[PDB]
Amino acid sequence: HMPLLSASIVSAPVVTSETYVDIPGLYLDVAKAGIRDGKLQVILNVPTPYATGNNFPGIYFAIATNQGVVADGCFTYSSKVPESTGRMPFTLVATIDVGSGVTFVKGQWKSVRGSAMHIDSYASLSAIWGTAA
Amino acid sequence: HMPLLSASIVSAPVVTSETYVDIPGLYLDVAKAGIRDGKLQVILNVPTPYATGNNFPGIYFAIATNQGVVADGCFTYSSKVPESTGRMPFTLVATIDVGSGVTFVKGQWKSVRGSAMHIDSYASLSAIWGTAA
Amino acid sequence: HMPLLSASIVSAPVVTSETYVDIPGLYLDVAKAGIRDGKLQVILNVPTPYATGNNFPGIYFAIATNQGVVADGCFTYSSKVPESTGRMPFTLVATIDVGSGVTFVKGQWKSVRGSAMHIDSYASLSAIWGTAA
Ligand SMILES: C[C@@H]1O[C@H](C#Cc2ccc(C(C)(C)CN)cc2)[C@@H](O)[C@H](O)[C@@H]1O
Ligand SMILES: C[C@@H]1O[C@H](C#Cc2ccc(C(C)(C)CN)cc2)[C@@H](O)[C@H](O)[C@@H]1O
Ligand SMILES: C[C@@H]1O[C@H](C#Cc2ccc(C(C)(C)CN)cc2)[C@@H](O)[C@H](O)[C@@H]1O
Repeated sequence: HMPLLSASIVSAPVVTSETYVDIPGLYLDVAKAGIRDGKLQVILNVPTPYATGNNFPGIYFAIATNQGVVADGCFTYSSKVPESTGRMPFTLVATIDVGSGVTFVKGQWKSVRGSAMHIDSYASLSAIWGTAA
Repeated sequence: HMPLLSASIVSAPVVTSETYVDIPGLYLDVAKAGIRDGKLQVILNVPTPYATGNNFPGIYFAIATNQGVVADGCFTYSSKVPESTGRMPFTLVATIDVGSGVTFVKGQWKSVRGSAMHIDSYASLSAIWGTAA
Repeated sequence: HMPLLSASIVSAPVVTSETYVDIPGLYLDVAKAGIRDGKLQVILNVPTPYATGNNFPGIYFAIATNQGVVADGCFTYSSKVPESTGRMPFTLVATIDVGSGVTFVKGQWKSVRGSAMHIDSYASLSAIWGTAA
């Protein structure tokens, strides 16, 4: 199979969430590609996000499979209410064993301290497929 | 062919530009490597840039081919005139079909709100070649 | 061999250092995997670091082999003493010739202006192995 997988978006809804929720469009269907084992290096690339809020805003991002979150991180501003919420590039890299029950990979996000989360431009979820055989 | 491509620099000129312009040295010649089809996962990695200016400075970065920009994003500061313009790591990831007429990939940049753009250390443009055959 | 290598951590010690020192756990043993030539695309992904200090704090990060640093960069805050030291995602990408004497790859860090360096969540060092043969 093509060993490179990719999904990209030019925007997402403006979301406020206390729990991880799917970023629509950042989804790789691994099972649909016939990939049932080996490893995937997965990159979640959100180069131009921002967060608005009243209390040191930010966004948690995760890579999740059907089995749940495999990796996560966040950016946060260094002011309680920034003068202007600047664009804070974010990248997350994880390697996943597909033989462990993985059928899909997706990007998720969750609010820091009740922030509104913003993706209004290019963002991507990428994967490279490696096998030992 | 080697499926890993890479170009790196330790500096660029200080540029002010209203339009995307080439970051000298961040250029992959795909055609020269004999790669005429398949997909390239391309990473533009500018880990230590800064921007100076008078109006919430920042830099737009793009991945471009001979056919134009395929992906772009930016970082911006959260103050009109930051006390000190800190280093703002930036990464951009895109996957490109080479069979669509691609002969080269390059990194580009453009000013946010008339910023001077600064790369004065390591930066890289990387690609991994994948084929379905 | 599996062409994907990966090491990840959920925390590191709090370190103050004027010199590059190893981030424990971010280490790929290339020689142990039987990889004695070709190229490695290496990604150091520290999505959620922060630095505390008195003088525009930050962290230098490097990719190093047994032969020393191959690439480095940093993030820094734009205030002398930030109100709150926010999370500053950081990614570094380098491609390395393994035939040049490389047996391991590791992530390193060093203080900016006497900062305490913080990793208290997921971080990763990843590599994809490419050969021309
Ligand atoms: C919330 C504010 O958003 C503004 C923007 C933007 C913007 C994002 C993306 C683009 C692409 C070229 C990547 C897509 N067309 C272009 C403009 C910032 O300038 C401010 O600092 C601040 O964060
Ligand atoms: C504009 C100012 O630039 C200063 C720098 C730097 C600097 C960059 C790169 C390096 C490498 C090790 C990566 C290359 N040698 C070392 C020092 C910052 O400390 C300030 O916060 C601020 O942004
Ligand atoms: C120093 C302060 O650290 C705080 C944090 C955090 C935190 C980091 C990681 C997580 C994961 C979900 C990724 C891991 N569980 C969750 C909370 C920030 O909110 C402040 O802005 C500020 O930087």
